[PDB]
Amino acid sequence: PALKYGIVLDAGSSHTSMFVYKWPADKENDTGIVGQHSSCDVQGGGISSYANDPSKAGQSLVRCLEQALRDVPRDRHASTPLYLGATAGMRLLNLTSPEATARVLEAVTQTLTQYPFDFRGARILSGQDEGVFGWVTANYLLENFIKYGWVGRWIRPRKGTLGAMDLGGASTQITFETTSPSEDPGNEVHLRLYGQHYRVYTHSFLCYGRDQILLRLLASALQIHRFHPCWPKGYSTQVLLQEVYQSPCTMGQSAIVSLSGTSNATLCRDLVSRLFNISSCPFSQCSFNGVFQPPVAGNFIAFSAFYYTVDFLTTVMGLPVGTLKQLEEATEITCNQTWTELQARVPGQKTRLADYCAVAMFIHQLLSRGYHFDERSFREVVFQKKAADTAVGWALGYMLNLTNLIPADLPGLRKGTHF
Ligand SMILES: Nc1nc2c(ncn2[C@@H]2O[C@H](COP(=O)(O)OP(=O)(O)NP(=O)(O)O)[C@@H](O)[C@H]2O)c(=O)[nH]1
Ligand SMILES: [Mg+2]
Repeated sequence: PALKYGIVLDAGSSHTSMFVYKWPADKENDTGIVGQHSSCDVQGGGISSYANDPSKAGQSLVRCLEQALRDVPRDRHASTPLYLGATAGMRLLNLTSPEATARVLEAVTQTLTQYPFDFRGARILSGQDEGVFGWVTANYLLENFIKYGWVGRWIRPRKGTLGAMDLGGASTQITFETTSPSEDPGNEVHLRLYGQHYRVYTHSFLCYGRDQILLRLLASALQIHRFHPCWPKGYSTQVLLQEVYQSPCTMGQSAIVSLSGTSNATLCRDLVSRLFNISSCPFSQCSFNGVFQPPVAGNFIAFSAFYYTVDFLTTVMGLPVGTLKQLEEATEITCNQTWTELQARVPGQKTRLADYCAVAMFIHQLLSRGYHFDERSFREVVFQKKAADTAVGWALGYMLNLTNLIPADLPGLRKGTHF
């Protein structure tokens, strides 16, 4: 059939990626119909890394945009919407300097507006937006919003949805369908998709993203130990304190200090447990830091750094992660490697290598102590980054919303036969 296109730039804290989506022009309202056509990863940091040089943020996008000009056929350029949405890197810069933030949005805007696409704006997503649009992505791709059954015999309970857990660079999101009463309006989400109501919980923990957790652990390690128990014995580095303390995430804790690893799983576990304040709950029950959260229920997909970390544990370390107990053993085993041990298991590039013990430990604690998974509910979590050929993230659901492609109700209401 005739095909339509749309483009999303996911301007995250640590990277920008460009996704081109495509769909049939006359069957564009079907769930699962939109899928990924192509993508491009911008080189270097995310747009917020250019706060002191905002025109470089715009120019960073140029190669991917040239690829978009080749990927979308010329005759459709002018009618292809293009959107940029930015996450916790831009949220954190907006705490630091609303002016620098606005100059970075202005530079990316000026670059984008001179391409021939229907450029529809650069915006900073709220934490709720980022969590919910990821849940829409996952569930749309896997066709969970289809009403299964036939007239006189609908499946009951209605088809379950898949919960979403996103471990980004600067924040982490959890979002799931719940039957529990809502006790905090900032967590409450009601969706009308294809004639049905989904009652959803969402929360974004700013500063609980992977790179921000590593910075807090580094600060905390320097304060309490003057060595890093999560780092492998024999690894060390020259740490620039200004970088540690400038983040809004750490500055609540002279120029260069040497820091070495000790391969101490038990002390690493204790350093990480300080990240989670479970000391009080103004609600009937909480995740952590006083945040309302109903009991986790149903299947979940854990993507982005959940996936990258688990893939290292399984593929590189050779260790199972099928139960929380296995995940915990995998983490101890990893944390107890010397730097020479660890490097010997990775023959290719070592960037990130010293950090897997800390991130795995954070992940095990986040799921068990923070979100209150147990062995029974954890069984229903899968680690994946792709569904039906499309990368899992908030970009697709953002696109679907802004291009108005998921209807609140089916046309003519399917003659009321779903009532
Ligand atoms: N181990 C590993 N980490 C990766 C890989 N690719 C990206 N990362 C890291 O994993 C974390 C998550 O990446 P990503 O989801 O792209 O983050 P983001 O969208 O830029 N951040 P945010 O959503 O918080 O604004 C970051 O700290 C990033 O650097 C990979 O292949 N392996
Ligand atoms: Mg992200």
